[PDB]
Amino acid sequence: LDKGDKAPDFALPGKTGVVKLSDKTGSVVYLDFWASWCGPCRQSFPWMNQMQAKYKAKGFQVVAVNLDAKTGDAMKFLAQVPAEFTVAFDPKGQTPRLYGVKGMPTSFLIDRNGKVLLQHVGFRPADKEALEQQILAALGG
Amino acid sequence: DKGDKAPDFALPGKTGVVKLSDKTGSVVYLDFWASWCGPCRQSFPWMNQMQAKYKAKGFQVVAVNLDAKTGDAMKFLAQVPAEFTVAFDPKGQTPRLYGVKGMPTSFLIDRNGKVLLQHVGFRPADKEALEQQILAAL
Amino acid sequence: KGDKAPDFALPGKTGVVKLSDKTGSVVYLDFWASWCGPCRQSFPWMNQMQAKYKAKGFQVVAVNLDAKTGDAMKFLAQVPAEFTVAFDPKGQTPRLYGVKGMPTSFLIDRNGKVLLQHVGFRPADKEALEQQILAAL
Amino acid sequence: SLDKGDKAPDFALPGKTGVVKLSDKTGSVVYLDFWASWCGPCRQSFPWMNQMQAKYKAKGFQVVAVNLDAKTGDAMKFLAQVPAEFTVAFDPKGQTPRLYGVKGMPTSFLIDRNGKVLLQHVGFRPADKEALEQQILAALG
Repeated sequence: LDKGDKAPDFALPGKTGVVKLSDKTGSVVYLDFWASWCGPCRQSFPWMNQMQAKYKAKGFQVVAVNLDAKTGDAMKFLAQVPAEFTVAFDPKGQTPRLYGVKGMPTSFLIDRNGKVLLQHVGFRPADKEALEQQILAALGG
Repeated sequence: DKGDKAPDFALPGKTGVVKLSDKTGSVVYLDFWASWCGPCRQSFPWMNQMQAKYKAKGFQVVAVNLDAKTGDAMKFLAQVPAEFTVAFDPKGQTPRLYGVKGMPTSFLIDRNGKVLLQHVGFRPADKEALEQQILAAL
Repeated sequence: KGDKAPDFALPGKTGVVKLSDKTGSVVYLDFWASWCGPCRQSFPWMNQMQAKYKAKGFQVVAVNLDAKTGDAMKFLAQVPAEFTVAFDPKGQTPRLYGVKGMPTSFLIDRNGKVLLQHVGFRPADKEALEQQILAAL
Repeated sequence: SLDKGDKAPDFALPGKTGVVKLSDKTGSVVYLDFWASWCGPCRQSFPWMNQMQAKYKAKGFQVVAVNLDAKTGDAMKFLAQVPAEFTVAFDPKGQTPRLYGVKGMPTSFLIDRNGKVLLQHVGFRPADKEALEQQILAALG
């Protein structure tokens, strides 16, 4: 996918029911691909929680697609780590291929129209400032 | 899980394609590591000693990197020498296959390609234990 | 020209790279290396091309031939490459393709046969090459 | 994959004059090079190998350069413009480099008088010349 292309839609199981990218149309979406064994994911979660609470009123949603072989293991992770945003489970790892994911983690910022604005590989504290800047811009400043 | 068949894989290596199936007949210490994983700073020099010490008897270390950015992996290898086979799996295909739930994680595999153990983490106290497991496998 | 380009399975930056997967698309197979000066030019150019004709089915495959990948990474870390990259330190593919010089590029057609074998890279090549590319599209 | 101390695999390859066998060099310290006409660094390594050969031949030193060009004819073209005052062998099938665990082009080996590997050197750059000659000098006593 290139900036501007439409983010492929999907329907994945959630903790509550089903999670569909399409249902998030209208809101800037921070789509994240993570797994419980990925150390950087332990740092990105507190931050994603921060962004979600800070920008949810402006029509912003974090959608975190988990890629653990067993959702049970991800549930363990979530039992210890707060995730105050939508979480989807893709045990077969079907969506990351659709998105051309090439690293773990990898996140995508999708605009209110459902088009890709950016693809971010990996996560380190130094990524927070630039990423929030991108979020803020997509929300209509 | 001790006894299952270790999933096969084909990952890019530093000088070709790395396949677990190419190590059949040898004891294999399969390691999952990453630059962002601190314990790997200790595991590597140790894996270098083990690989050298038991190579003659049919022992082979295969260290699968899980860095999202290879640049970070190379940076790490530039500092921490790895005198053993290294493979790259940024997409996380193999850790998903092996059910990796923590880091680092290693698997000791017998000559018949079957799991002998799964070891999560790495601390000085693990070295003797693991080396005994290696010795036992040989 | 018209022969048929030999396939291969080389390690990539994020998986295995196989010329066979680029079927149906025009392929600009390029053999480069960090020690190859003309490559610092061919790259920015290949980026422009890949972007410009990718919509019409243009695919650039740059096979690196550095003996030390560290050297290749060092290069790619300075000279961004918006296209598929493969590494062949052992130099297996250049042997299959009879590479006689560097840099050397092979423009291939959707039928993966070979339309062109180009050696070297100088500013005066870009035009003709882009032309040969456009013609292939 | 050879280790220092391991016996260097023998071979019999065609040469310009006749056949070339590593075993005919037993007793001499050998600098075994794996090169090809398309490999840039080889244009720098050849003048240096010519220098080492002239400087140490009297001590029982020999450079053996196994060519890996697809067609020996192309190698012959290279040799027509680049002096090679040492033994040259041609391995168009590329059988020997695999036997030696060659992982880069070029790659060279220093072999002691007993036919055992002293070192494996990958690539070639002017910065390599000094350390390489020190190794050669040592092997020659």
